[PDB]
Amino acid sequence: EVETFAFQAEIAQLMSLIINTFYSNKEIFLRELISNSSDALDKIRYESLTDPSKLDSGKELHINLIPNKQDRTLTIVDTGIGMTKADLINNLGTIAKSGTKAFMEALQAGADISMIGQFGVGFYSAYLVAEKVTVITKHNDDEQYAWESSAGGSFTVRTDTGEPMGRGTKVILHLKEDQTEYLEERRIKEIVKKHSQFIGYPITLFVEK
Ligand SMILES: CC[C@H](CO)NC(=S)N[C@@H]1C[C@@H]2CC[C@H]1C2
Repeated sequence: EVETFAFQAEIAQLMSLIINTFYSNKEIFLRELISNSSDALDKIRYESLTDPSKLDSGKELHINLIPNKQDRTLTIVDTGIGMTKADLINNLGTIAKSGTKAFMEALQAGADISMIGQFGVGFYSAYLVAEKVTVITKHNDDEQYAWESSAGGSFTVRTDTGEPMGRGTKVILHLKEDQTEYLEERRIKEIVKKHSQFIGYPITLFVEK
């Protein structure tokens, strides 16, 4: 059972800008998604200090980068707090409306797309390189869900039937045809060293066989 929702008008406007604007510094998407993973890991770690049972769904706190040349997908896995069903459909987009609005006013004032993280909407920079984004997430208080959007003004949410995650978020980027450089090992290493050298959790690059 799949439910289809419409993006909030400001978010759909931002996504259309991100895909259609000519902007060559696309590598900032990985910094934004790693920063998102670091924030999610900070939250579950903070919550576990007063309730250690929140780590029953997994003690390890890490970020995994998994490129797949065959599927042309770059996957970013974290064992953070995860996202509930209300997070995917309503609450996180509601928090993002103001940041989205301010980001586009800035872009009209000559600001750069690379400053998307300062407005707390850095996730949508994934569409700089991805034609479709699939998000598998599991929160301690909810079931495992699958969020997906190829932009165009709509996204889908469904209960995920695949492999159980325990807890965390998996961001699967279905890369555009001309953005396969982010499946290269040495390219991912350069981006992580340049943008994410100060993340307080282990970032592991999965080398393909
Ligand atoms: C980067 C912050 C921004 C705030 O809205 N996005 C987050 S934290 N999550 C989003 C909600 C849906 C599930 C993943 C995306 C789409």
